[PDB]
Amino acid sequence: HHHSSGRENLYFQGMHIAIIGAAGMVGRKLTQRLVKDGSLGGKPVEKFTLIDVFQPEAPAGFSGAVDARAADLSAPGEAEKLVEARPDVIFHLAAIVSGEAELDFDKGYRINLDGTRYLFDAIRIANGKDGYKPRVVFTSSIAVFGAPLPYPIPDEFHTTPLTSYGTQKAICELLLSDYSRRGFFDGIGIRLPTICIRPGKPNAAASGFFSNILREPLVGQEAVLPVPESIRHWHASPRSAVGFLIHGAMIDVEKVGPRRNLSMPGLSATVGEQIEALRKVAGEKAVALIRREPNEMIMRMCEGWAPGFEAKRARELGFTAESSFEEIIQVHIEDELGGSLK
Amino acid sequence: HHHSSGRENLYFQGMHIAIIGAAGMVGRKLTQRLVKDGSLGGKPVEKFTLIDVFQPEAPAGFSGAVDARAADLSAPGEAEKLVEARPDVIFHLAAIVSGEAELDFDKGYRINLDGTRYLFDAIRIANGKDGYKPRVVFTSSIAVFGAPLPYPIPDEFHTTPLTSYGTQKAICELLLSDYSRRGFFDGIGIRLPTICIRPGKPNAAASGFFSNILREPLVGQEAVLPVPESIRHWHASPRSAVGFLIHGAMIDVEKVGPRRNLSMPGLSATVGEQIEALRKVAGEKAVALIRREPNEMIMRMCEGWAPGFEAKRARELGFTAESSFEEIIQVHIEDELGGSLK
Repeated sequence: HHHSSGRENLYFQGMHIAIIGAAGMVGRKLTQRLVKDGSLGGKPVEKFTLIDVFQPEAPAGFSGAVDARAADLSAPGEAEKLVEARPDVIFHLAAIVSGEAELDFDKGYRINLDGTRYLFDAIRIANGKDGYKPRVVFTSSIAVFGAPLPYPIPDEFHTTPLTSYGTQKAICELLLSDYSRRGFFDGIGIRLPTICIRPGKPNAAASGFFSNILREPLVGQEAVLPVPESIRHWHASPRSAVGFLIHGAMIDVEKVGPRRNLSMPGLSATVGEQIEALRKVAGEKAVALIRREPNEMIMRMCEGWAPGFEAKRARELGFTAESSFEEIIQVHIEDELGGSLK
Repeated sequence: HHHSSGRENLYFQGMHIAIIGAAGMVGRKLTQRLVKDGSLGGKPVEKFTLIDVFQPEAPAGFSGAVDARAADLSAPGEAEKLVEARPDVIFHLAAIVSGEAELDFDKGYRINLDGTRYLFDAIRIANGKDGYKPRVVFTSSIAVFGAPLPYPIPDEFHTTPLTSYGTQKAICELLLSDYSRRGFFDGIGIRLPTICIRPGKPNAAASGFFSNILREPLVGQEAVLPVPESIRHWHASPRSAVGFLIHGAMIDVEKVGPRRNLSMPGLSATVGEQIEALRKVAGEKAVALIRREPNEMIMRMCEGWAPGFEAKRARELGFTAESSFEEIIQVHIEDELGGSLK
């Protein structure tokens, strides 16, 4: 045909998405969501570059270009190699976890700070060469905050982390805002809450109990509760975490303004409230699977875990998360357990 | 003699002080004060290592060891060379100024961030080798803050700098707290206010007028005022700036706690208030030397200059500064003009 009466295409030109830390729980779920959605929001996903220290799997049901490989962003030339592929959106999710960063000073700074700096500089240099200006969505963390902390923590509260991991994230945030301001890329920092319920198997992190006391009982398994019911912490589901990333990739950076690092919404809840939600949703017999076995070493660490945030700016900007533990538990049942406890 | 009835020595063993940025206005005045005092507070100063990109002068009236040389902390091996000399106290004052850092992305990050990181890592490595654990007093800046800012700015207000210089300082602050926590050195970050009155000659920085409109009239010279009287900014004298450094070198780090970066006291004042102080102290004829010549480019920048701070923690910890512009002007007359306008 010859006659058109206005815009015709559903879609713009396709886009290339890169995910660093693609083999982690968040990265895999992000990849899966992007495949399912097909586009972001009006650009079809034409290619994934998927990088992690552990080999990422090519996503099932995706028919576009895939470059999935095991690589360390901190290693010589790797940042440049990614940037030469000119991805339109870069999700930077990779980090060595706090427990590891605390025990290995060098490794944490190398992977969590230097690797990020190398990526940011490779982008900067390409921006200078040919105007390359990608969307960069970086996962920061509530670990950027350190005690003493008010409850709730306001948007303007300073970052005084008491871990090297939190320090590394806080520095990456500052670099992200400065490079964004100077126009090298369009950066958005996403400060993830604790992910609850974390799917899979009990991870040895002192804080694993926040998920263990729900995840295991929901499948008829026992779990240890090492702390008292009054302990208060700040949470969002894996679904929500992924939602933050999708939203951050498309948000108008002019609405965000120069303060590009955002405290995400989530839920402040006590351990007692988690258990009551488990009782309501899964029943007395599930709650009965929780073994109260005090551990004074974990209890001492509760002081340094953030109680909760106002998240005012992020909510105004359209980020959303769960508002009850019943919701968190429902998300887990729907997303991990096939919608049924049988 | 043979009999002692208690402690006898005024002084402990001598100490070695290093000053990086020693040839700058603050560094030279710091050196001079330390020579005059003779000790800190009970350790005689036995040696100065004085380093700056411009050759520092050996201080007059000092009889101890002097190692004064032109060097760049960011250059290969320089950080290690300083640390091999094992100074007891390190005053890290060096930086390329914001105007330069903004126009030269690479140079600012190299000198203001990387050089500091190299120093901190050289100390860390020595701490691992032989327990070397110096006092490190770092000059940060109110440049770590960026608009929109409340007046006054509370101690817990986040660092969202809108310059690369402020970004570099904010990152150095975070590194300083983390290395201090991990026990590599005893770090204290000193966030300097604007120095007023800055001695010498009009510096071309857009903000030079804050000093120019007092300094020049006090010696019968004209000065341009490019902004309206309502403009509000946050100031301390050179004497006070030096006082912060002396205090920071000796303060009990346990009283400071893990948040090692401190907003200094100072004075919030309008331009009108500066002029009224000049009128009171120097008279109508001095005020008459100020030429009101609006400059819309400087005026636009006033928005991004910090109005004033609470400085609650720093005042509780014994840091002090001027509380009126009459005091600031009196300090300038005493310290720069021989106590007299003739």
